Amino acid sequence: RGSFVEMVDNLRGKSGQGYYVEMTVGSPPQTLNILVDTGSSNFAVGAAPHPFLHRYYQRQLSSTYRDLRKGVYVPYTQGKWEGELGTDLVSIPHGPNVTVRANIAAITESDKFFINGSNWEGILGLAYAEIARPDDSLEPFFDSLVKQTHVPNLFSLQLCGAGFPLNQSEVLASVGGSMIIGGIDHSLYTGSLWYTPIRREWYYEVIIVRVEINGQDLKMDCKEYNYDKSIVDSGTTNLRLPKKVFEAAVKSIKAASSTEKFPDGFWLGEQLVCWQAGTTPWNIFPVISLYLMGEVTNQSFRITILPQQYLRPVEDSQDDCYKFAISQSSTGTVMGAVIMEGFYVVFDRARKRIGFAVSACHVHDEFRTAAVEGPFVTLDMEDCGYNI
Ligand SMILES: CN1C(N)=N[C@](C)(c2cc(NC(=O)c3ccc(F)cn3)ccc2F)CS1(=O)=O
Repeated sequence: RGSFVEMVDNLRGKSGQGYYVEMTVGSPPQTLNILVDTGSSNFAVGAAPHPFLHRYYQRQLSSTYRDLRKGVYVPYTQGKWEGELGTDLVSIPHGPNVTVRANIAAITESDKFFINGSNWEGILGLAYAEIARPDDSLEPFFDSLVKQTHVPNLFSLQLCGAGFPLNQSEVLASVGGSMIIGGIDHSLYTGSLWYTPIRREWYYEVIIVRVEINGQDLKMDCKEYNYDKSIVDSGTTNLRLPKKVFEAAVKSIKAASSTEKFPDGFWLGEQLVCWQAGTTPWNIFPVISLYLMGEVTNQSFRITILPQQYLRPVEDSQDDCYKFAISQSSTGTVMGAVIMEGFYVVFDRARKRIGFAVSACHVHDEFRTAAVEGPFVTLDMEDCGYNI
């Protein structure tokens, strides 16, 4: 049974541009669409006109706005934002029926931060205070929500990829998934939930202990899979792998799919590949299994994804086109939105663990499905974690 009907289907979006939830800020409430981001810890909202924003937070119109008299500059590789810190009353209309006083970074200037046509105006960083900007004294939203209300210290995400391109109108009219705040909705997954420990509370850090491509062991020292960390990040599109792991994985995926040759640009995630309508040869592409440390000593479990997760549908014609959604990283493994689309993911902060189950909305075919299976006996799993 599904016990969180009020929160089911409260997300919209897609892997290319992000999944967002409606929120309100200020008095009277100002509605904004906000990116759900498990890879950052600031609640940061557009607060000044921008060519890609149709609306923004207007602090002068909120009677409950409190100015913290402090600026913040946040540069990323992917862009940058500058803002002004304050607090205000915040609600999630399709969430728990509560209003909390939370920190808000009011974005006044930005570079390559906002995405044209994404339909979101801010980011909800759901990770821990350690990585909050400017520092860990800026309490993240979820910490405020738990402290001020009786909402349990857990949230869960079901990101739903359509399996085909959605145009501007369809992506606005379509349900993109669910963010269950304070619980688990059992209608969103099939099979069992398997849990991996949160290694440390900063990002949602986990430990990968084995990687297979179509059941063939990638056979690298497991420290390589987590060099320099492995995280679960709804604010990244792709599955991102450390350089050496990416090189080994692409070699293995090319070998498994060798009956068709794809240009170098496809494997670089830059160029699309197209097939005649309905003829995508899913079967030539391998499944990918990531084994994660279990909660029991010397036990692991695996999550298996299909090419329907790691090939991202894009518009070209009536052809079915895709981009390869696995890419190289110099900051560790990132299990991004395309991986999360295969699973219902439970961020059980209270028990310092992350749960995975097969998603009721994952894209598959009649021959293969995504999977979450276990247990497997795995020794010296702590050695897979990277230090320094
Ligand atoms: C990886 N990153 C992350 N998790 N959060 C940040 C806040 C971020 C995320 C986005 N996310 C996105 O734009 C996005 C796009 C498609 C998706 F499926 C998910 N997220 C945009 C700006 C930004 F600063 C910083 S980042 O280092 O870039």
